[PDB]
Formats: sequence, C-alpha cells, structure tokens
Amino acid sequence: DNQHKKIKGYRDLSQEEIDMMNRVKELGSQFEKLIQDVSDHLRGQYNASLHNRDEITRIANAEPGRWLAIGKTDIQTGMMAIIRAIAQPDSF
Amino acid sequence: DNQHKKIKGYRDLSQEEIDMMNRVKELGSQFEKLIQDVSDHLRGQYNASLHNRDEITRIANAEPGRWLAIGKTDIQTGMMAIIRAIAQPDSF
Amino acid sequence: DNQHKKIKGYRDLSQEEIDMMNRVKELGSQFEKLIQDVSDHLRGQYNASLHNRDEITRIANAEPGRWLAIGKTDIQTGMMAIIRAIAQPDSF
Amino acid sequence: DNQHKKIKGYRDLSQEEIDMMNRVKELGSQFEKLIQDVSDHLRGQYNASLHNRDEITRIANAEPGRWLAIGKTDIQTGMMAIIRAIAQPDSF
Amino acid sequence: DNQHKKIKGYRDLSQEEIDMMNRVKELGSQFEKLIQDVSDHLRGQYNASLHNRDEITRIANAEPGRWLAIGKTDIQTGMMAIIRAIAQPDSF
Amino acid sequence: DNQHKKIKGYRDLSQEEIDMMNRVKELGSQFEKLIQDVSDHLRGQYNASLHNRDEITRIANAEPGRWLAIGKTDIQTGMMAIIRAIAQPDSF
Ligand SMILES: Nc1nc2c(ncn2[C@@H]2O[C@@H]3COP(=O)(O)O[C@@H]4[C@H](O)[C@@H](COP(=O)(O)O[C@H]3[C@H]2O)O[C@H]4n2cnc3c(N)ncnc32)c(=O)[nH]1
Ligand SMILES: Nc1nc2c(ncn2[C@@H]2O[C@@H]3COP(=O)(O)O[C@@H]4[C@H](O)[C@@H](COP(=O)(O)O[C@H]3[C@H]2O)O[C@H]4n2cnc3c(N)ncnc32)c(=O)[nH]1
Ligand SMILES: Nc1nc2c(ncn2[C@@H]2O[C@@H]3COP(=O)(O)O[C@@H]4[C@H](O)[C@@H](COP(=O)(O)O[C@H]3[C@H]2O)O[C@H]4n2cnc3c(N)ncnc32)c(=O)[nH]1
Repeated sequence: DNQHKKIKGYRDLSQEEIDMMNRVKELGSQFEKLIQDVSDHLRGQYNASLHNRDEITRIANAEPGRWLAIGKTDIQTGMMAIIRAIAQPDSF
Repeated sequence: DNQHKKIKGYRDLSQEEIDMMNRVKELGSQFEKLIQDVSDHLRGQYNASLHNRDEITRIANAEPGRWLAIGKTDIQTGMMAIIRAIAQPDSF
Repeated sequence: DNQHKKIKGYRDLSQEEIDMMNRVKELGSQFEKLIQDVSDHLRGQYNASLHNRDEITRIANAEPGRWLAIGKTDIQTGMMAIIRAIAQPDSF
Repeated sequence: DNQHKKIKGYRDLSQEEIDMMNRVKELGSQFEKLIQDVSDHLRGQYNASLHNRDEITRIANAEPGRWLAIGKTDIQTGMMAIIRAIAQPDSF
Repeated sequence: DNQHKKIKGYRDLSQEEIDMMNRVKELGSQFEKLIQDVSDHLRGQYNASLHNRDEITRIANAEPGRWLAIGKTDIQTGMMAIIRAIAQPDSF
Repeated sequence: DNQHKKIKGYRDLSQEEIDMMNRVKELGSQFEKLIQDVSDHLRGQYNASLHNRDEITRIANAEPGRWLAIGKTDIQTGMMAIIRAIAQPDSF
C-alpha cells in the first residue's frame, strides 16, 4: 500500500502532475503503434524483395530494423525524461 | 531542382514512404505541443514558488528544465532514427 | 493516496523490487558525491591556473565541465534504465 | 614502455588525477555487481514464471533485459565522461 | 519528382548547403572504413586466441564488438545531427 | 612514469593497437575542422540575416548551434567507444 512512499526520492504528486504524466504515456502509445506499422512495412518490403539479391543487399546495408530499434529507445527515454521533468524526484 | 538527387546516399522515395515519414513528423508536432505545455507548467510552478526558499531549492535541485531539454532531444533523435528506418539512405 | 495506481502502466511492486530500486538510487548518491568532488577539483584547478594563459587555454579546450555534465546525465539515465528493468512498467 | 606518451592527446597525469580516475572505476565495480544482481533477479523471475503464459508475456513486453543492457551502457559511458573530465585529453 | 517538397519541414537547399552535407557524409565513409578495419582486427585477434581460454575470456569480458557497434551508432547519429545543423528542417 | 600501469583496468598495448587508436583520433581531427567550418557557416548565415526578422526567427526555431553541439558530442563519444573496442580495458 502506497508504495511510492517507500521509494527514495519520490514525492507526493498532484492530480495535475499525474494527468500530465499520463498524457506523455498516451502519446507514446501512438508512437508504439507507428513503430509497429513501420516494422510491418519493413517485413513486407523484405518479403517482396526475396530473390532480388540487389534489393535484399540494399535493405541489409541500410539496417532499417536496427534504426527502428534505435528510434524506439530514444522515444522511450525521451518520454522518461519528460515525465521526470514533471514528477521531479528528490534524488540524484 | 530535385535537390535530393545531389545529396549522397539519398534514394528516390515512394509516396507510401513519404506518407510514413510525414506521419512521424506529425506525431512529433504533438510532442512539441506537450513539451511546450510542460514548459509552461514549469514556469508557473516556479512563479508560484517565489519567496518559498525551500520549494525554489527543491525545484532547482530537481533540474526539471534540464530534464525537459533532455527528453526533447531524445524525442527528436528518435524521430530521426524512425524516419531513417523508413527512408533508408544508401550511405554510412 | 496510492498515487501509483493512477499512473498508467505502473504495477504493484514487491518489497524485494522496492529494495533493489532503492539500492540503485543509493549507489547513485555516491556518484553524486564523486561528481561534486570532481567539480570541486575543477574549480580549484581553474583557480590555481589564473594568469597562466596557456594552462587556462588548455583547460578551456578540454571542456571538462561539459564532460562532467555529460557523464552525470549518463549516470542518471543509466540509473533510470536499471530501475525500469526492475520495476517493469506495463506501458511503451 | 610509457605507452601513454605515444597516444595522441594524452598528457602526463598527477597522482591526484590517477586517484580520482580510479575512484570512478571502483564505484563502477559496485554498479557491475548491482547489475549482475539484477540480471540474476530477472532469470529467477522468468524461471518462476514458466508456464504462466500471462506473466511470461508481461515480462517479455516489459523487455527488462534490454533495459538492463541500456542502463549498463549509460553507466559505463557516464564513467568514461567523468574520467575524461578528470584526465582531460588534448585532442578533439 | 522533387520529393523533398512533399516532406514536411524540408526547405530548399543551396548548393553550398548540399556541399557541406556531402562533406559530412564523405568523412563518414572514412569512418566506415576505419570501423571495418577495426572489426577485421577483432576477428583476427579472436582467431589468434582460439584455445587460449584466458585470452578468449579477457576478450569476451571486454566486449569489443559491442563497443565497436556503440561507437558506430554514435558516429552515424553525430553525422545526422551535423547535417541537421546545416540543412535546418522547419519541423520539430 | 608509466602512468597507465597505475590506472585500473588498463593493459599494456601493442604498437599496432596504439596505431589504430591514433588513427581514430586523427579522423576526429578532420571532424573537428568540419565542425568549425559549419560553425563559421552558421555565424555568417546569422550575420547575413540580421534585420530579416523572418529569417532570424527561422534560424532560431531550427536551433542549428544546438544540433551542431549534439553532433559534436556524438562524434567524440563514438570515437571513445571505437578506441575502447581497440584498447579493451579490463574493467567494467
Ligand atoms: N531542409 C531540409 N532538411 C533536410 C533535407 N534532407 C535532409 N534534411 C535534414 O537533414 C537531416 C539528416 O539527413 P541525413 O543525411 O541524415 O538523411 C536522413 C536521415 O538519415 C533520416 C532522417 O531524416 P530527418 O530526421 O528528416 O533528418 C534530416 C533533416 O533534418 O532520413 C534520411 N533521409 C532524408 N531524406 C532522404 C531521402 N530523400 N532519401 C533517403 N534517405 C533520406 C532537405 O531536403 N531539406
Ligand atoms: N516524485 C515522484 N517521481 C516519480 C514517481 N513515479 C515516477 N517518478 C519519476 O518519473 C520518472 C519516470 O517514470 P516512468 O513513467 O518512466 O516510470 C518509471 C521508469 O520507467 C523507471 C525508472 O524510474 P525512475 O528512474 O525513478 O524515474 C521516474 C521518476 O524520476 O521505473 C518506472 N516506474 C516507476 N515507478 C514504477 C512503479 N510503481 N511501477 C512500475 N514502474 C515504475 C512518483 O511517485 N513520485
Ligand atoms: N591525458 C590523458 N587522458 C587519458 C589517459 N588515459 C585515459 N585518458 C582519458 O580518459 C578517457 C577515459 O578513459 P577510460 O578509463 O574510460 O579508458 C579508456 C576508454 O575506455 C577507451 C577510450 O579512451 P579515450 O576515448 O581516449 O578516453 C579516455 C581519455 O580521454 O580506451 C580506454 N583506454 C585508454 N587507455 C587505455 C590503456 N592504456 N589500456 C586500455 N584501455 C585504455 C592518459 O594517460 N592521459
């Protein structure tokens, strides 16, 4: 019960602060959908290119799944940083 | 005219690819608004706390404007990485 | 009351999980002290070098306060990522 | 012999500077232990959850091993940046 | 035709701006070669160390392929950021 | 004398390893020059735009000096990571 009071640095949050935090998480949900849509686009692009050696090589050289994972990590850690600016923990 | 053909690594893009790139940029616009709203919340929070030394010190120790700038940078570079997974340049 | 239940994705945490999260925050406190000690070392190094144009230029070219801020940000976001691996939110 | 004199930008370091660098590396060792402890906690949590499809899915959706690797990388590169602020190389 | 005019935020670029962007991409090509050379050095180092358990363990503990991938990602995203400072998109 | 032997995790380096490390630092020097050239381009672009309110606003909204600093940091930390893959310290 009231587990945030047991975690160091965590302060009591107003409803306004919880509302802004939830708004960030929700916009992130739409990014999750977009990233899923991009990942589906990549699978189909790779699928359509089977036995086109030159296009398979181009895709593999561009490394789009790796760049999609990089972008996902940046979106999530950016979310975390925005939520930190709102929630403002009392610890390093 | 057709400046993308003069830039190394840039390939011709389909309308589908341009549409997905534009979708990322649009979701980013909503993040820009959210970040602006958070920045306004911080100014008012700081303003309401003037001449409350303890609360001003708490805010300054939490560094929320710095965390908001960190989150903004991560959101923008994540966008850039997602768009790269879609546009797939032909260069390192 | 019980504000974590109002935030999206947050799940109930066991005492074991809260204990590990607190351990990360505590090791971070020691890093905060170390960073403070480094920052003090830099002020004194700069102070001792006043009116040694060549050494002031060397320090300014090395940009150590900027590198100290970079390292601090990486330590804090690494902490955040470790705590996320423990707390495991249910959201993107 | 004296290999640091063959590497560009490296300057001679005082014992005080070597001591501060070693202090960062030591605090990192404690983080390494903590990360190992978290990784063990994750293996056991996954192990205890075998044949609980819903809990296995929750863990896989939270991606905690990926977040633990992200946090480890941030801790190590933060260490590198702090040590750079101390050692102050003479190169870009 | 003229696909940059269909992408949000993209502005018309001068030849001077395209020239600077291409210069960044070219210096990146040399980094790509260097990274390839390092990767070859690692394969040979690992190869020469087969059935030297202690040296194989040392290499695996140092994780150099992981650090090489980290450095590659930083070089590429740094390139992207420099090119953004030149091309200056009109979007978040 | 032989200060690398006093720093934890540092191992003796072959001449081949020092040569590869120096090659990274040298390619970084060329990036430093490029970044300086970009920074000069930005000053002149801003200078030429004085008392063109709309173009000054466009430049300020694009934040190119901030993006140039982001790219510089990524180039330097990427260099650090590549050099780590070569030098392979024996510490976390
Ligand atoms: N005004 C203006 N700005 C432009 C134009 N083209 C690019 N920019 C800007 O430069 C940034 C970096 O470009 P890049 O060389 O890294 O290539 C990009 C990048 O890898 C990835 C994400 O792009 P974005 O997040 O929009 O960042 C771009 C922008 O800020 O997609 C790559 N990419 C971009 N365009 C293409 C393309 N036509 N084909 C393949 N890959 C592409 C410009 O015209 N105007
Ligand atoms: N004062 C105060 N601050 C709070 C409270 N709850 C969170 N914060 C702050 O927001 C940061 C980001 O939160 P998040 O939505 O990203 O969720 C976190 C994060 O993914 C990961 C690491 O947390 P931390 O490094 O402490 O950063 C947190 C903090 O600065 O753990 C996630 N997480 C946090 N709490 C929970 C939970 N109860 N269940 C699951 N995951 C959690 C707060 O109450 N007060
Ligand atoms: N003036 C001066 N500066 C020095 C000296 N030694 C190191 N520095 C500076 O500290 C930074 C961080 O060092 P590190 O403890 O993280 O170890 C480095 C790092 O992991 C990786 C990349 O190094 P670099 O990008 O040059 O950053 C180094 C530099 O700015 O290589 C590791 N590494 C460095 N030297 C060795 C070694 N001899 N053996 C094994 N690994 C090494 C110094 O003497 N003078």
